[PDB]
Amino acid sequence: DKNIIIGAMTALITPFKNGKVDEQSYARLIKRQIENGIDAVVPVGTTGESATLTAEEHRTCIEIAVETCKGTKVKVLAGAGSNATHEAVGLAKFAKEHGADGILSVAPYYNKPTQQGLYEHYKAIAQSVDIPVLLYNVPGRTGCEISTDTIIKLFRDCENIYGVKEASGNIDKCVDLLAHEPRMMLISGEDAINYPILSNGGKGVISVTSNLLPDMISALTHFALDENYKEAKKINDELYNINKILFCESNPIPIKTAMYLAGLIESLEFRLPLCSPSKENFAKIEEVMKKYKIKGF
Amino acid sequence: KNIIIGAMTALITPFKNGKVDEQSYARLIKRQIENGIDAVVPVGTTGESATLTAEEHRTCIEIAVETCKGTKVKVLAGAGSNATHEAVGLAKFAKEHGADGILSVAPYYNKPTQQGLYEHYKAIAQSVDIPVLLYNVPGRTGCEISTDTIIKLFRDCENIYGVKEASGNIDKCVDLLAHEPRMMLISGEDAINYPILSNGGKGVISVTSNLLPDMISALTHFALDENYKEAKKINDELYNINKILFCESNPIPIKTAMYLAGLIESLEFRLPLCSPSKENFAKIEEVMKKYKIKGF
Ligand SMILES: [Mg+2]
Repeated sequence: DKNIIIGAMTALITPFKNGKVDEQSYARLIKRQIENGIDAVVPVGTTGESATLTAEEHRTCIEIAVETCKGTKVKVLAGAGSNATHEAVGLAKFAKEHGADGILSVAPYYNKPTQQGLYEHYKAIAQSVDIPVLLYNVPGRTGCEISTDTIIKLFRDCENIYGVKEASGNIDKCVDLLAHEPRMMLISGEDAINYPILSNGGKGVISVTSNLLPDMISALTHFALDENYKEAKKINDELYNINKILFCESNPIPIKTAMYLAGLIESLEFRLPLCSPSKENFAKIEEVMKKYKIKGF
Repeated sequence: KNIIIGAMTALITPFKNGKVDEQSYARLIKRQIENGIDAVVPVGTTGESATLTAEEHRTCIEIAVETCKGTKVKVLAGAGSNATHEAVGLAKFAKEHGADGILSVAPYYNKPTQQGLYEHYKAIAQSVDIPVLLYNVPGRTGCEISTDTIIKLFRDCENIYGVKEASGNIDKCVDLLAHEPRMMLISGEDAINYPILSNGGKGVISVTSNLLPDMISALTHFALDENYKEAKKINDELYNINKILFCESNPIPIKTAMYLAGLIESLEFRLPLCSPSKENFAKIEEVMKKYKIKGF
C-alpha cells in the first residue's frame, strides 16, 4: 500500500582529505557496500557528519550516492532533516530533485518541539515530496521524542511517511509501535539491538557497523527477514563487541577510526567540533577489530 | 577580561505574517532598556535562532545594536552553531555588526567530545576580539561542557569570560566558581536566578524578563549589591511565572504570555514550534494575573 525502503541499510561515513570531501573514496565506499549485500545507503546522515557539511557538499554526496547506485538494486535514502521546518522542506525537495529514492528526516534537535509541532513539522515535509519519508527518532541527540501516537498519526495521515528509524534503546516503544500499527516499517538505528528489533517485526536497519562489516549486517538482516531468527541472532551476538566499541566515543568518531585502521579510508579526518578519539579509545577500537573479518574493496 | 554581565534578556523574535516584525522587535528592545536591563541577547534560543534565516539573524542583531546605541545597554549576540566553521563565521559577523559580545551555545546534536568542545570554542575565541560567553544547556544540545573544559577555555582564551548555565545543576555552579572564581557565571534558568547570583554569579540571561523586565533587573541589581534579602524576595515572588514559562518548551510559553499581555500582536511561531495546548494557554493566562506587566 505504501512505497517503502527497507532491508539492510548503511549510514555512510563521509571521508575527508585535506578538509574536503574525498569524492572518489566516497564512491568507492558506496560500491563496497553495494557489493556486500546492502539494500540501501544513507548519505549525509548523522554518521555522515551532515551537521558540518556545506549545502553544496550535501548535494555532492547525495549525487555521488545516486550515481553509484544506478544500475543496481540499491536505493539512496538521503539524509534531509532539520530543526527548522522550512529548511527540512527545502532539503527534502533537493534530495528528491537529486534522484534520491526517499529521505531520512531526523526529529528537530535543540529547539524541542511539542508533539503537535513534530506532527506539523513532518506533515509539511511529507507534503513537499512524492517519495518515501522515514522518520528518525534519536532523543539522546535531539532532546525530543517522537511519541508512538505521533508516529502512527503521521503514518496514517501522510502517504509518504512509512516508518521510523529508532535509536532510543527502547524495545518497549518498538512493541508499542508495531502492536498498534503493524503496517509501518520499523527500522533499527542501534546496531547492538538489530536482532531484537527485527525479531519483533522490524523490516530493516540503518547501521553504523555496516560501514566496516557490510556483509555481516546484510546477512543478519536478511536472515531475520527470512525468519531465520537463530542465524540472525548468532550474527547479532557475534557483533555485540564491535557494535558497542563503535560508540566508545560519539558516533562517527569510532567508526571513522575503525575505517582508517582497516585501510578503507586514507585519512582520519573530521570536521570540528568532531575530532580524533583518545589514545585509549584508538587502541580499544583496534583491539576489538581484530576479532572480525573486515572485507576490503 | 572584558565582560558583559548584569540583567540580560533573551529577546523573543516576534513574527507578523511570517516575517520578522522589525518594528515590534525594536519596540520590545526599547521597553527592555526603559526597564533597567543591562544587555539584550538577540537571536538566542528564546529568539528562535534555529528557524531564522541568515538574513533574519543579521537583521535582528543589527536592530539590537542600533536600538541600544547611545544607551549603556549592550548587545550579546547569539552566534553558536554545531559546526565550528559556521560558529566562527557567525562570531566574526556579529563582531562586524557592532555586537558587544557573543553568546555561543555548545554544539547540539553531533555530541562532540570534551576535546572537540575545547577546539570548537578555541577556534571561535581566536576569530574575534570581543567577549565570548559559553552557553551550556545539555537538555537541548545532548552535550555537556564539563567544568574542567569551561575553566580551561576561560584560562587559555582571552575572549572567553564565562558561561550561561541552563543545566539545573547548582553543584556545577559551586564547582565552577570554587575552582575558577574569576569567571562570570550567568544564570540561564530564571527560577534559580537568585541561588546562582548568591553564589557569585554576575548576571542572568532571562526568559521571564521579556514579560517582567523591571522585576528581573531589580532582582539582579539587588543581588549584585549584596542585598540578598531583596533579591530573594523577588526570586520567590517570580517562581510561579518562572515555572509556567516552561510549561512547554521555551519560547512557546513566553510568546504566549507576551501575546496575552498585549506586548506582541500575534501568537506566531516558526515550525516546528507551535501554539501551546489549550490547557497550557489557560494556565499561563491564570499565572499572569498575579503580576504587574509594564506596558510600552
Ligand atoms: Mg546539583
